[PDB]
Amino acid sequence: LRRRLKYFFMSPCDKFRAKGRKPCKLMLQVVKILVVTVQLILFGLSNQLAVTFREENTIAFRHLFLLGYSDGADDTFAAYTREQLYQAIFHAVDQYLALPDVSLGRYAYVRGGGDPWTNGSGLALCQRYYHRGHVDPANDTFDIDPMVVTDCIQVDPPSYKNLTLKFHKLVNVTIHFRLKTINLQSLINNEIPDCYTFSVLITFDNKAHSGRIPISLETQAHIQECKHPSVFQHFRLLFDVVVILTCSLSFLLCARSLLRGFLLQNEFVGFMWRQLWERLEFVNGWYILLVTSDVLTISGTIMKIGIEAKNLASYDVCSILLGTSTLLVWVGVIRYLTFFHNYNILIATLRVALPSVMRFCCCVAVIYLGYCFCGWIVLGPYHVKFRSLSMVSECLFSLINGDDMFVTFAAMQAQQGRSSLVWLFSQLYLYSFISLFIYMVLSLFIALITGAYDTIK
Amino acid sequence: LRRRLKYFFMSPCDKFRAKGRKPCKLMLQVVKILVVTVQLILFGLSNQLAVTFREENTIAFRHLFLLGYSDGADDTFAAYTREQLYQAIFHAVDQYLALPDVSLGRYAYVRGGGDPWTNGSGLALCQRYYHRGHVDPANDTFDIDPMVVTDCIQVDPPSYKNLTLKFHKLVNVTIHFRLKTINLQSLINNEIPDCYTFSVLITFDNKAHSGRIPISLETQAHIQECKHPSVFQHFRLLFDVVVILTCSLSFLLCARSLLRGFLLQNEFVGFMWRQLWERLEFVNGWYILLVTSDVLTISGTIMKIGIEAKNLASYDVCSILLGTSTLLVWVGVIRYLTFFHNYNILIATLRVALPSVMRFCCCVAVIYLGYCFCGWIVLGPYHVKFRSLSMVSECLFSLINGDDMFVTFAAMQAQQGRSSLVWLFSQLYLYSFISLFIYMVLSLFIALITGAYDTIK
Amino acid sequence: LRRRLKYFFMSPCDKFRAKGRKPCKLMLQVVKILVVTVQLILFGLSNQLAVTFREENTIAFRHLFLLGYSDGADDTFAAYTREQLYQAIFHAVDQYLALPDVSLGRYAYVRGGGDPWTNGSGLALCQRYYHRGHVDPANDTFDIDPMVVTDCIQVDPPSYKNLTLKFHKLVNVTIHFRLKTINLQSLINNEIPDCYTFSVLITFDNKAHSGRIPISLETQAHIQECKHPSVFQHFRLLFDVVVILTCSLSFLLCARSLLRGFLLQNEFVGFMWRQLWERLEFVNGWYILLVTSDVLTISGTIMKIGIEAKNLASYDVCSILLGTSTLLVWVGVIRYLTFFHNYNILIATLRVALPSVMRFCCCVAVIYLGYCFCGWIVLGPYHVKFRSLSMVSECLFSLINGDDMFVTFAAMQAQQGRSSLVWLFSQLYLYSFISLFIYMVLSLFIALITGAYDTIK
Amino acid sequence: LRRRLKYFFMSPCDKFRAKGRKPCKLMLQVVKILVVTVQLILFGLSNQLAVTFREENTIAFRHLFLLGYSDGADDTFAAYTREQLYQAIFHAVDQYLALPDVSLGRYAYVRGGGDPWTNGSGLALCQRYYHRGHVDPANDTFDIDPMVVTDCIQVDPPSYKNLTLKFHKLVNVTIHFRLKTINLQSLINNEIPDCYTFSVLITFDNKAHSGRIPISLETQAHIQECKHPSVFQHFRLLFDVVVILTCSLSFLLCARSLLRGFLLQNEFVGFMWRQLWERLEFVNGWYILLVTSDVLTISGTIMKIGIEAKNLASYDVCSILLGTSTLLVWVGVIRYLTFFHNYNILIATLRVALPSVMRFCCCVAVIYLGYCFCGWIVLGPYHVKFRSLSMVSECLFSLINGDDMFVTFAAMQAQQGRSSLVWLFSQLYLYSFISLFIYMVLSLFIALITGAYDTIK
Ligand SMILES: CCCCCCCC(=O)OC[C@H](COP(=O)(O)O[C@@H]1[C@H](O)[C@H](OP(=O)(O)O)[C@@H](O)[C@H](OP(=O)(O)O)[C@H]1O)OC(=O)CCCCCCC
Ligand SMILES: CN(C)S(=O)(=O)c1ccc(S(=O)(=O)N2C[C@](C)(C3CCN(c4ccc(Cl)cc4F)CC3)c3ccccc32)cc1
Ligand SMILES: CN(C)S(=O)(=O)c1ccc(S(=O)(=O)N2C[C@](C)(C3CCN(c4ccc(Cl)cc4F)CC3)c3ccccc32)cc1
Ligand SMILES: CN(C)S(=O)(=O)c1ccc(S(=O)(=O)N2C[C@](C)(C3CCN(c4ccc(Cl)cc4F)CC3)c3ccccc32)cc1
Ligand SMILES: CCCCCCCCCCCCCCCC
Ligand SMILES: CCCCCCCC
Ligand SMILES: CCCCCCCC
Ligand SMILES: CCCCCCCC
Ligand SMILES: CCCCCCCC
Ligand SMILES: CCCCC
Repeated sequence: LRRRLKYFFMSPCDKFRAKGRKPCKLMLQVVKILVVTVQLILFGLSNQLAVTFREENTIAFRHLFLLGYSDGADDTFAAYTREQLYQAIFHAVDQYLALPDVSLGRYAYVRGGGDPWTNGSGLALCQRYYHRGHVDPANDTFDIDPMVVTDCIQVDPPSYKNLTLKFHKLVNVTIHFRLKTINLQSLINNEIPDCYTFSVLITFDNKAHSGRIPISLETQAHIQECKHPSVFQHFRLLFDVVVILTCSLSFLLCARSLLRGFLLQNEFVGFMWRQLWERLEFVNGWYILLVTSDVLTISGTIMKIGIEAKNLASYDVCSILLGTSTLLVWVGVIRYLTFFHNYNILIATLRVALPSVMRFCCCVAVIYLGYCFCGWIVLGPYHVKFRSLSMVSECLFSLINGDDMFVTFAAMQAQQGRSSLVWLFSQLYLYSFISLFIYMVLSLFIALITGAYDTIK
Repeated sequence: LRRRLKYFFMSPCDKFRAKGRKPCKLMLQVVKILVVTVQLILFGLSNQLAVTFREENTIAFRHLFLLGYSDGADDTFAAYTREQLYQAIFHAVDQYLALPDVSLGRYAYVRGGGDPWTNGSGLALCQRYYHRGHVDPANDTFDIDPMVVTDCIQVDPPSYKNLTLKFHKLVNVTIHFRLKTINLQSLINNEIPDCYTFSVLITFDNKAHSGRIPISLETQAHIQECKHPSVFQHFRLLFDVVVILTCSLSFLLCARSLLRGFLLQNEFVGFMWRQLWERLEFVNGWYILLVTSDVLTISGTIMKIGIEAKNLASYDVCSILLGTSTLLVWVGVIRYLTFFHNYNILIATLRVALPSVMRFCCCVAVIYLGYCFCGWIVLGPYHVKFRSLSMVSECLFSLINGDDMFVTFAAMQAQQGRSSLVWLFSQLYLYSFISLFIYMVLSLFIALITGAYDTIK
Repeated sequence: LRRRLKYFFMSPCDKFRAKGRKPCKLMLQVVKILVVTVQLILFGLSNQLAVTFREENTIAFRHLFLLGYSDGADDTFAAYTREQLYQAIFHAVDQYLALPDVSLGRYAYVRGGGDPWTNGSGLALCQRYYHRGHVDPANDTFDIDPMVVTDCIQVDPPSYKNLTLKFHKLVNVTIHFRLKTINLQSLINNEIPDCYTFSVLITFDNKAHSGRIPISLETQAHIQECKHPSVFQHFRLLFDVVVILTCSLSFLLCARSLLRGFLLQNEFVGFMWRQLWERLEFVNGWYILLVTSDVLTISGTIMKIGIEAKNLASYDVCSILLGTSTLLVWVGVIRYLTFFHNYNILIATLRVALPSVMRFCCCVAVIYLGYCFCGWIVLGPYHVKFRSLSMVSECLFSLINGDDMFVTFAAMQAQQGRSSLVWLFSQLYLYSFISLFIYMVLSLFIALITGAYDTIK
Repeated sequence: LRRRLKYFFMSPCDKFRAKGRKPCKLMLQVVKILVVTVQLILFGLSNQLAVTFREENTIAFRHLFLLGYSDGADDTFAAYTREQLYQAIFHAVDQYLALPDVSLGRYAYVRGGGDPWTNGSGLALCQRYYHRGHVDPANDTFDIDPMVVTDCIQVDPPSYKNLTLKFHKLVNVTIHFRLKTINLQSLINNEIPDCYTFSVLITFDNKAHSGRIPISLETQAHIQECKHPSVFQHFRLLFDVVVILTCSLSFLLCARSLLRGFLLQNEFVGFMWRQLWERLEFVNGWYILLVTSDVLTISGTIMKIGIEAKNLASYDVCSILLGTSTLLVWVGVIRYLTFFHNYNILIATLRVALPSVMRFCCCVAVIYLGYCFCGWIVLGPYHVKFRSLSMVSECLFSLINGDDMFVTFAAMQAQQGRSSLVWLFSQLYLYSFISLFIYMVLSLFIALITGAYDTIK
């Protein structure tokens, strides 16, 4: 029994010496690294083609439909006079009607199909305003029924010029239309082009009632298989099957090893009773990682095959699955470096250090969250880097690492004249956070890890 | 007596075991964290609405009244010819007169009400120049009486075109006017809109007499309750009361604990005399922090209620109070981690290290201040990052942390041709500061903290 | 024998004391540092002249031939309407035909000389499109033969206006032409000007078929000697010969030393057998470095002479050879600091630490590569810093060093609305990578080096 | 003798206890810190006024005389066609002639006064070209006499339109003129305005002969006292005298202390002989620093008085003297913290560590310089951050500190297509430099300092 456990815990070379066992699993891991990385790279081509088609079409739409638009102006693009707003709206509608004659792309119109379009209508131009909107700042008076009324004008693809905006109670103006196009660039990857429908929404937003109306354009892309396409004189499937077989064999071997470990546990524990933390010692966490990676790889490969067959179109989910599986496959080879101490410094140190690090983070996290909430709410209206909670966390994390510090300070220098109290608070907030976290918290965080290393050294 | 002191210093779990005491204060702290964070987030909505209204109106005013203005040009926007300046002034006045017909916002005019406006006047266009201003660079001569004379033209809302600027002795030109508007976006937060008055000042500044006249626009916003408003078919107050009650109960419990500690002190010291630094051992600093946080939270909640009732308008002060109270409430929960050593590394290390750190900072601060003053005065005229003392401190602090270094060096590369001696001095200054502070000062600063940790380790 | 080995391992001062040997090699190294650095600086003048000529001519071509081009617009310069594309093409051809009258440079035309130009033709205007290109997005249909057909129009330097683009199946449009000019600025370096031929390619790229056609201009420069030039009344060669002689003498002395060491080895090993890692102890690695540097310097000097004689034009290869040789020559002087322990801390520490560092990197590299591949494929379509594998490695390496962190986070904030799953994955990816590598991997990497120093301390 | 030496080395408090000595020098140092800092701040006002006048006038000149100039375009502003160049030249001359009618500043013309102006001429328009310039790229031929001929046209302030540029052999075109103005803003500081003469040089540079001619404007400012000015109804001098007296008293006390120390040395050494590194122990380096600071302060104060009296105009030298003296005065107070060990950690550590640090830097410097030269010459033509040696040193120093790393990598990504070999070399260069210096050199540099601290700890 003692000899059996010893052999169970021996290294692949020692196991080969003791029983001549061929290290099949190691060769499988090397082959898996190769094939999974290749498959990820090959999938990247189709992924990139889809993403590029979407983004480039959207940029072209911005240049076609937004009057006076230039690259890099998305965040500030806005209208400031009634004349500017009317011109922008009419320019968008006119360009929609002129598209077949001016555009470099080839687009088809879409009519009807439910709200906001009536049957036969390609473009919907809608204004939304308050039901009752009497506003009299001269008398410091107003009478509002804030229920929103929508008024929509329908334009058929080849009377909207009579649009009259109710500026004083206007909530917003929207233009909705759909365009069909074909992603021909797929031919360069030896793939059949897909049929895209772009749903285009142009928003003139007046919700702030501030005299400035921002203008934006957004698109939603829907992918379909085209109807009986034809490519003249048009292997991924075999490689996908090879990946699936390699991952399945690895999964079966890992499951066999895990079952063997479970049986050896049961045996040893039963013997020890007749003569939980110690039970989780026959469990090889590396093999749990390997089976997880195999499951992820197989799921991603199935999804990739489905997308290639045009049954699915979820490029992002497939890419995440395959990328995570590739990372885990690369990481999993470290198991075979754990037997040699000279190569196991990182994992040994991590195993020793993680408990104390988690206990330390328990106390650090409340301070971090307090700072996050305070910054988000107090400074967010004034500081571009504090607009949302996740943005605040990114800014604070970068500050801890010494990044983007002066610009963070400088963003507040504009408020020194306007809001002096806010500026002073921001000084105290930033200086105290940086000092406490860089010089005290991070110091001890690193000291715990280096002390663990000194222990395992 | 010894048993009583021991119990006084026992942990909540130990106190429960010894007397069955229910840990009411801990549950109160958890509830306070939840409710105070929620209240801060809820206040953030109104705060953001107010700040956004102000900023967006100001941006719209810049686009409406400044001829040829574009976003991002505020720091360099200026006139360079007499024709440009006249056109800018007349454009601003004409736009003020045309506002009801062109603006996307709804504004009302304000007349009279003291200087600089006469009764019935909406806009004041004033030029300020020297009383006597004979300037003759051809003969290297001048005769100046630098007393400032103001000449103001009054424009009523719907002869200023005859303005004649005295360019050679002109000090500046200002345009003052006020506009009234209503912040309707508040309806989205189920709040009654407020009435805003924007005081708008446009400055054409010639104080440098350098041939370049910068142009700027600034606004001051004053908030009022509107006169008998009406919102059709229009709980925060209950939640505020809940926060106040929770904080009041916590305050009373903390005051009771502090009184008990004071009595136990008095007893022990009296006994020790019959048989200051040691006296400050029954004082629970965590409870001082808790009572401070409770006072801040109650004050901020009262201010928030007042603002909601429209008796107050100090959003910034309220936001600072509530944000600081939220941070302190989050921090104060660390008290309950202090009993367990494995979770108390940060606080134990800080308690051991702070005295030596303060002694070290005593010596470091004089060097830091010397560098601050030298940089501010010598380099400030030439370097964008050294314009003011606070900006100099921000730049030096960021340099110590390794941030924004190359751009700091590169800002001076332009002067290498013009002012070579200044460039050389800047090289010496920056290199010496960075070397001394990053490699010597900060090293020992961190070494003190890690040595304290080694002590408490 | 023992005395002979001792002397072999003695320092230059000790060898001088023992035998009066004059330290010729040390003086040679000092002289080499001086002369090699001077030669590199002198070569830099010609290198800079060539590079500047190429880049400035290319910038001028962009301003001359690209309609509406401005500096800094290269990455976004594009056409969006048929009218814009036609205007850009015709503007380029018209400017080519007008060049002798408008350009500030002096250019000569090149005719014929093979494809894509026919004999006598200076400019080739070619459009490439699919052989059969029926595209019908209205019916979700298409019939494509993706074989590319090229149609070229030839323009002689002083009917292209009849160009009809097949927009629906257009692959791209290219304009090719060559221009000859003379790099006169070489006169300032007392050199004979060379004759440059610039091959200019303007691309209007429609491979994405996205409605946006990017426009780019590229140049290839070919340098020739001009035919019987004449500079009125027009030493580098002697200095090059001096460098060659110094390096040759150093090489011969180092080869002599290496032979002596090899003989001493052979002797000692033969004696030890009658009475491999120990064999690599008579090998002076510093002298291997010195001979490598001498070979590189001689090769670079020969190349430099050839370029000066106008037999060669490979400035980049010569610059790399001479720069690397200069770096190695500067480094090689450290050999003489190795005898004194107080000056040998760096090399002693490196010698002790390198093996453990390499073993540690063995395990770190698989994790790094996994992250590289995952980021490149999953995030590359969405993140400007993840476009290519080398770019991904640069971004991750910079993140490990705490650089450019917040902007890396912020590039993904745009996708939070569009692609929420990708944004969440990017959050997990970046946070996990930064935490693991900055706080755990780099910590132990530094700890190995400092422990080696503690050993040799 | 032993008692006398002991007293000589006692602290100020101990000396007061032993002899009742009043610590006059300490109070003098505090007073000096106050007064010197105040004087520096007060001088900053005049310094800022002068610098601002110069810079603002130059910006106005750029906007007035450069056709189509915009802020931020200085580095790329250039002409590309003959028509553009002619228009720019004629616009500059026309604006010079129209200045009295259009400019917002008040300027007087300057005539004659030597080259390049003839008597009575205000503006010189000069073109420089080769004496003989036959250039024939069609035949790959040229005949050049590179002697430069200058042809100058003189314009009197209120035939230059007949200018004919020799484009094929043109070296450059320059416009020279001088303008007089008065710095009136000095009145705000209660100072008499000075008379400025701006010498303005506009350069159209064709030295590259590349088809792109950069255009630049530069100014030289000369300050004079105006002739019998007059300011109606117009103390720094007393404060300057106070600073001088304080510094003189401090200097005398320090000289007395140094003489006493020298006498005590002489005595002790003579006694030790009858019964050099040890000799430099009675020398108080703090007092050498104090006397140096006093000399600098007195020199700067005298210069400041001279500038106020308008005998001098060297603002930069005065500012450097006063700023350095302020920094040294702040630093010198640390002497009184050296007696208490708890406050002397920094100085004790520095004294222990400096010798080993210097020995380490001896070896590091050759590697650093090798990298500097290699980068400057190989990468400088391709990389904006490697243009000059000082720029290269700034970039490498910033990289060592982890700053601006990704942008340094990204600047080379453009050359990956064009110059692949240079891109590969840049990869090797940057990666090797960063790894070696951040992880190995800086590690040991910090380790030496922390080990010294451990010694004095
Ligand atoms: C009785 C259980 C059910 C039947 C099991 C039958 C055998 C089976 O399944 O695998 C055997 C090996 C396993 O290969 P592999 O898993 O690498 O081999 C095992 C591991 O080396 C394990 O150590 P760790 O890796 O550290 O856990 C060790 O303890 C086992 O010793 P032991 O055998 O004495 O218990 C080995 O058998 O793999 C093949 O021989 C490939 C077969 C396919 C080749 C062609 C593919 C196209
Ligand atoms: C090591 N130094 C930096 S430190 O200064 O010592 C230190 C130590 C610990 C803590 S922490 O415990 O507060 N915490 C905070 C944080 C930065 C989080 C990690 C989760 N993120 C997250 C993002 C998106 C989503 Cl959707 C959900 C999330 F949860 C948000 C950031 C982090 C990273 C790694 C280890 C601990 C911690 C702070 C500072
Ligand atoms: C730890 N390293 C950085 S260090 O290099 O070791 C080191 C150590 C100590 C000192 S310091 O004692 O001079 N001092 C300087 C400073 C950066 C101040 C803090 C107050 N700020 C402030 C801002 C606005 C207002 Cl209205 C008022 C103010 F007062 C201005 C900056 C700081 C922060 C934390 C601890 C000490 C110090 C320098 C470097
Ligand atoms: C020390 N820290 C940063 S660390 O976090 O501890 C750590 C330690 C080791 C590794 S690593 O072993 O993966 N590796 C990764 C890398 C950053 C490479 C070096 C080669 N480059 C390369 C570039 C172009 C070409 Cl054409 C070919 C190439 F090969 C790409 C980057 C590196 C540099 C130095 C030592 C080791 C390593 C990672 C992190
Ligand atoms: C040994 C550790 C891993 C080092 C490899 C990291 C990636 C290196 C960059 C990729 C090579 C250049 C390919 C061209 C990219 C366009
Ligand atoms: C991923 C590691 C799981 C096992 C813990 C470490 C022991 C080899
Ligand atoms: C905020 C902490 C106050 C008490 C000092 C630390 C002892 C638990
Ligand atoms: C470049 C160093 C080669 C020799 C190894 C170090 C021993 C002096
Ligand atoms: C500037 C310090 C000079 C004296 C050396 C340190 C001993 C107090
Ligand atoms: C094994 C599950 C596959 C889902 C795509």
